[PDB]
Amino acid sequence: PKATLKLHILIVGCGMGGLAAAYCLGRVGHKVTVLEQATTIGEVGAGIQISPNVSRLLDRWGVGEAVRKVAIRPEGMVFRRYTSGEVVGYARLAERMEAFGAPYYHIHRADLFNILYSLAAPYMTLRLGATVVSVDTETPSAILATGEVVHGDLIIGADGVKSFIQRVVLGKPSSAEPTGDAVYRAIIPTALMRADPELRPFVDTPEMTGWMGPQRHIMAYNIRAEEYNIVLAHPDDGGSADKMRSDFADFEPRVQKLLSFVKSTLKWRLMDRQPLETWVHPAGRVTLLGDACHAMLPYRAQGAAMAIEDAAVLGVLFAHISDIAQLKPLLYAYEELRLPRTARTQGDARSNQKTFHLPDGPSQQARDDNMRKAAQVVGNSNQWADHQKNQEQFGYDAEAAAEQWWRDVGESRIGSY
Amino acid sequence: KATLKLHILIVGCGMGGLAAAYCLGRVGHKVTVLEQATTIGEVGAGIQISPNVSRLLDRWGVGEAVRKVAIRPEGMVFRRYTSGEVVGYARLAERMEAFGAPYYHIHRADLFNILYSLAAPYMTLRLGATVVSVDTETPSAILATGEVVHGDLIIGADGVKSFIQRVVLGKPGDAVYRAIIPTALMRADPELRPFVDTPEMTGWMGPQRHIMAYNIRAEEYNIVLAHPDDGAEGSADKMRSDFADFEPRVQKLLSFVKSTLKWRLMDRQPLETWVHPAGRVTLLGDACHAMLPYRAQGAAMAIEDAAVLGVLFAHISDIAQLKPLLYAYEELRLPRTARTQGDARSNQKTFHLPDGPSQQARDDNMRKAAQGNSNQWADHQKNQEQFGYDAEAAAEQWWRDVGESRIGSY
Ligand SMILES: Cc1cc2nc3c(=O)[nH]c(=O)nc-3n(C[C@H](O)[C@H](O)[C@H](O)COP(=O)(O)OP(=O)(O)OC[C@H]3O[C@@H](n4cnc5c(N)ncnc54)[C@H](O)[C@@H]3O)c2cc1C
Ligand SMILES: Cc1cc2nc3c(=O)[nH]c(=O)nc-3n(C[C@H](O)[C@H](O)[C@H](O)COP(=O)(O)OP(=O)(O)OC[C@H]3O[C@@H](n4cnc5c(N)ncnc54)[C@H](O)[C@@H]3O)c2cc1C
Ligand SMILES: [Cl-]
Ligand SMILES: [Cl-]
Repeated sequence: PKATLKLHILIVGCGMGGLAAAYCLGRVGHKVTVLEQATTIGEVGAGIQISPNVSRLLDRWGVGEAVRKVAIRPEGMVFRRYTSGEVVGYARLAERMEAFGAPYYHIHRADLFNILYSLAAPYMTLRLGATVVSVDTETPSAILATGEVVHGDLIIGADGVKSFIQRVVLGKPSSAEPTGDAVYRAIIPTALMRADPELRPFVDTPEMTGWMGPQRHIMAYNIRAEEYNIVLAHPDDGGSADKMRSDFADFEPRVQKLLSFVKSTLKWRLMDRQPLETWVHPAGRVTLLGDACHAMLPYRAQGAAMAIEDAAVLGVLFAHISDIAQLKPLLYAYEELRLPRTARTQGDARSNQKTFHLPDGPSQQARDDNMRKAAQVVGNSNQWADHQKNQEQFGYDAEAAAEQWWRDVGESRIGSY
Repeated sequence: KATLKLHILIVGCGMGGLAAAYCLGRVGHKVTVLEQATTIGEVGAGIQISPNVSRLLDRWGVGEAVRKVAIRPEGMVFRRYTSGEVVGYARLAERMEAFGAPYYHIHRADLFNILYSLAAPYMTLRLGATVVSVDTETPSAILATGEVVHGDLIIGADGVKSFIQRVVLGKPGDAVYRAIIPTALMRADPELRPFVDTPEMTGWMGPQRHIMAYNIRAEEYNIVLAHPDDGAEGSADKMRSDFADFEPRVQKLLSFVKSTLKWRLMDRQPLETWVHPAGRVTLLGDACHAMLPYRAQGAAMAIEDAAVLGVLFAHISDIAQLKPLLYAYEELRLPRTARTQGDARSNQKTFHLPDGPSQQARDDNMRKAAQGNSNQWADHQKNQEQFGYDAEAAAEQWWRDVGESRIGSY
């Protein structure tokens, strides 16, 4: 599976999107340069959830063992009432998720980044301290803040929620905007939890726990043997750990204990964007991936999934390029394959903002009832207990989708050019 | 309360008998229970009590007592025999409380005592009273001593080897080991402690055999091992030998068993009728729908049987209505119990598959919680049908729709 025509591909951004794109495109014969503005690389000190649609790909790419060594395999997702901790919903993870062909893991962002870096490294010329400030959309070329011109055949903006390349693609200022929500992000020692009989079960029976309250919710889960991840969503108004404790003072007693263990916290503002009208610059030499085109509320835990899926689709499509005339149509095929899914996913995250943050009242009572009975789509419910939603999200195979597309459509539409 | 107060003879003081005595007594009928044993009580074993049952116990005012002694399991977990690999999960806990009452694990004796407390003020219990013959016309039950006991109606709650069933009908390969082990021994082993600390119904499935196990009290873990009966206190040695191929955690659990009850399981096709044609004798519980215990609903069906009898017989005002009421009882109960017996049969097959295509397909169905060859308790429809059922509501619905005008015409 190699491309007849080898491109020089410029990837702006060395987050997880960038890494995965460098691996996926490099391994099919393309030359890859990654231009990163920061003078270091790595992920922040926090947990991430990786669903089967992602871990299917990690397994396929030969890093399943590394994932398995560091990551935690939760048994279930448990939703609880803020004041008491009363369980109002369960969605089975574990073998219920493995039925889609790979596990549902909880992992430290740094461990995941390091694993992706191990795949990308031989495929990418990484340039750090390289801030793209302009683009020649015709050639194309990426122009650094120093004035250095970097020539290639194609530019991928994997440059995140403050993407410059999004601005290039749309030909004007354009941004993800604040949502009115922020999170505190914290890791605490599992050792402190194991020492308390009420908190030990949260370590010894790994689950994704969600406490839902008026305008606020907490998600918490083990991410390494020594570390438990906590994320607290709350109204953004503009003693960091102190203000967090204060903001969640009405949550149940076990929550108060967990928060008493937090020494410090990242404050993080949550951005969101309406879906873009296009991911392709009209001249057909620049496109986007990851948060640069589908930044979403994190309440569906699929943003990195979508970035990595985006990369996997690019890899499959661009293994088939044999002529420069096919480049622009391939970018539109990428957009066609990815825009609807990512937009739906952004949508489900927005639905969960509402569901998770309901004030006490009729809606909240109905939500809790739906969650107890695991209501099926055949202030709403537990998406992860819905078999159809699970099939659509977690049963998806990015590589298979793009190959199916090539066979059915791409071959006859692009394949002769 | 009933306009016409009957004298009702109940043969058997197992759980069916007790529930019938309570349900019939409280609506005005006089009740005599004839039990052949000179004591009453239950065997040393666990039972699972589903929402269809615990809804009724709650309604009858013993919910707090039940809650005090019961364990509330989180889930039901099915595992492969060789490895212990989890191949299926069905959520219990709040998933089951969505049907209006909890799914409990409880010691048979604790449940029996609670039923006894309900029935006791309503019944005259006669122990050492073995019914050996019946006058189906009068009717009367005649004891082994020759004493004749008169009443208006006889209910056979006299178990799997019911004599009254033989009266009513007018004509003449699996076993389990049952054990309890101390939770202390499990708590002491880091591999086994989770089974105590996270209460589940665990089922290990293998060729021709399966094990079910669950906590029933603070100190006690219930274990039941189904296996081919080649045809009673059993040998714990033979049990261990029969399950020597099961996963190492199971070997540990069985190494803790000091003794075992050996118990033969009988499965019966549904009866053609539960009413003697003269309309003075009927059946309840294992006396009419003894099933393989693989669906954990035998006592549920007996208690439901009783609850429907109570509702129907609150309405009797004339002796002419008695026979039609027994047929109404049968009409309301026979199809559900037969379906239930059927689900237990289907589980025999599912649980006992040899390794092969079927077993692989079963495991796939169980992982994904297919909505047979799967985990019935993870199926929403089957759950609604079995556990969402309210015996008293069904019978009142029936009264409103049909019974008032149909039994009104006697
Ligand atoms: C609280 C929270 C929880 C989340 N939980 C989950 C979850 O459980 N599961 C999940 O799948 N996703 C999750 N996500 C989403 C996930 O974090 C992101 O979608 C993903 O990390 C985005 O990766 P990316 O590579 O597109 O962007 P980024 O990680 O933003 O990387 C972009 C990179 O581009 C560089 N760059 C920017 N501009 C320039 C420029 N002009 N020149 C050069 N380089 C530039 C940046 O410096 C950065 O290194 C979560 C997000 C949040 C905030
Ligand atoms: C291994 C196993 C596990 C089970 N697990 C479950 C479970 O999880 N959930 C569930 O709901 N059910 C379960 N069951 C089923 C349940 O135990 C039975 O369905 C129920 O106990 C039957 O009650 P009964 O009162 O109809 O009959 P029995 O309990 O058999 O009582 C009949 C009584 O009548 C007496 N008697 C008999 N003949 C006469 C006579 N001629 N005169 C007077 N008295 C007489 C007997 O001595 C006895 O006392 C299980 C059964 C088994 C074997
Ligand atoms: Cl996300
Ligand atoms: Cl049973």
